[PDB]
Order: sequence, then C-alpha cells, then structure tokens
Amino acid sequence: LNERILLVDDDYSLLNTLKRNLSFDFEVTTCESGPEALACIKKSDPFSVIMVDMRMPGMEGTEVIQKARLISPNSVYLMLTGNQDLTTAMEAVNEGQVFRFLNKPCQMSDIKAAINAGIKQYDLVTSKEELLKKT
Amino acid sequence: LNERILLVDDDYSLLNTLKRNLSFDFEVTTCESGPEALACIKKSDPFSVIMVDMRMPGMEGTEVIQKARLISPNSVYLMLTGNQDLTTAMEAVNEGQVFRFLNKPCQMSDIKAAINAGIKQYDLVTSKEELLKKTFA
Repeated sequence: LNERILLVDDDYSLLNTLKRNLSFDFEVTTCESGPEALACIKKSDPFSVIMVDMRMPGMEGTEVIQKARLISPNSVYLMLTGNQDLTTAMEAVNEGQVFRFLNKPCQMSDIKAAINAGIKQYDLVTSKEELLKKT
Repeated sequence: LNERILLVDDDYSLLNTLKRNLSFDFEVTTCESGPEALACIKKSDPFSVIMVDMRMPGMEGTEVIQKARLISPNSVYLMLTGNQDLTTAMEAVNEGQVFRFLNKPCQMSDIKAAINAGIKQYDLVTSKEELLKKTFA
C-alpha cells in the first residue's frame, strides 16, 4: 500500500496544519509551489496522492497537475478549490486530470476521505498495470 | 470488456438521440425513471456505466444512484445535470457515489468521453475484485 502523499500549497500555516493531522495516518511531504512540486516528484518515489491548491502565485494548480501527469501518470490528483474556481475544476475532472476536487473551506474529514479514496484508486491503477506488465 | 451501459432520463426525445449515437460504440439500454432503472438493474447483467438525469418526477437522480449503488456496487455512475442544479447535486451526493457530472445540454463528445472513462474505471474495479477472489490465475 502506497501511503506517500504530496501537499502543494502556497500557505505554510495550512501546510503545517494538514501535515500535523495527516502524518498520523500517511507519509506527508509538503511543497510551497508548482515548480517546487515538479522538482520533488521528478526526484522522489511515486506519490499515490498529490493535492494542489487551485490559487497560487505564478503557476496555478491546474497547470501543476497537467505537468505532473506527464512525469507521474499513475498518481491520483486532488484539488482544493474555491467557489470561483468550480468551472475550471469541473473541466479538469472531465479531462480526466483531477480525480476529485474539494470546495473550501474544507473539513478535515472531507480531506482525509478524499486522500483515502485516492490511495485506493492508486492501488486499482497500479495493480492493474502490475498485472498487464507480467501477464 | 464490459460495454453495457444504462441511460436513465425522463425525456424520451433525449433518450432516443443518445441511444442512436451511442449504439454505434456501446450496448445501450434506456429507462424513463428511477423505479424503472432499479428494476432493470436487479434483473440484468451488470452495467459498467449508468447515467442518470438529475431532475425527474417522483425520484431524483441522486436518490437513484445511491439506491443503485446497493444493488450494483462496481457500476460507475455518471450524472446528467443542468448547471443550475449542480451544487444541489453535489451537496446531496456523498463522496464516491458520482464518478462524473455532465452539464445539460452536453456535447456528444463530452458524453462519449465520460462513458469511455467509466468503462475503463469499471475495468480497474472488477479486475482488482477478481484478483482478490479467484483461486486460479
């Protein structure tokens, strides 16, 4: 079971808050931006789950997911999304880029359920691949 | 590859248009209502993909999906909604129940893409489930 997850958000306060809570059940890495996230995926072992915040200075979360899927195809990408980003989150889901998005503010519960759902999804994907790969 | 799909909508005019186009690629069944969909799901072979309209008289799409999830758990559920009913459907669905929402009216190609993605999703789910149960590889 891959429980390695990557959190991407501009805000260190929120990152520390999520990582404190999430580190009881998962292995959590944090990154402050898209370029930082892109550097981290390229050199680390596969993350099963990667969540990105929609609004960040410079590179928006949707671009980060689109670039990361070229580098880490199996990963399951989740997005934190505001009110005003719904449409962009919806078309991202429909393109098959975003597994799940979460409307802010988000309850811890909702977040942990998304992550668990993502981990399970990751296992479906790589299980099917690991069995094509041998047979 | 399971390519049996179930379309559930109130309006026969839209059912006919979708069954006409989708039948070139898929094995399509149509139902005009929730109770009609639930009957069809009990008695049929499993559908890989089930698509339900949000607004229907008597029983709405969301209730239909959550009732169908207890009869056909592996099925992938797609939900057709007007963008006006969308957040209502999102507040009313709990995570995992709807795989993909689609806007009405909807480009045929968004529809085919959602359905293909459902079919591939259905294949992942049931492939894992046989690995966990089959005795002989």
